Amino acid sequence: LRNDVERLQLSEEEAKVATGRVLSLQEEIAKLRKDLEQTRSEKKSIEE
Amino acid sequence: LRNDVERLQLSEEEAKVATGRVLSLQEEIAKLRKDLEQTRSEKKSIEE
Repeated sequence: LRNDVERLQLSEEEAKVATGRVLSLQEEIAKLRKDLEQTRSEKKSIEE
Repeated sequence: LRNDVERLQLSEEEAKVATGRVLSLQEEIAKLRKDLEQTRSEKKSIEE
């Protein structure tokens, strides 16, 4: 049981790290989405 | 020790969920970057 506890703590550390990276990449995705929408609007306006 | 194992196994499940999420977010980052690049190129060509 102690060995299992140690291994799973070693796992939870990576759990927290991965959660933080997920949050960061989600924010980056949101920023990229707004940038893409703005570029699409510019392209459309140039079209008209 | 059993309580610790159960809690840390839940955290390990969170680790797996975060790994899947980070992979999906990386894929969406690539997709957004590609869409932005093509939209920029199209708008530049239309403007020219």
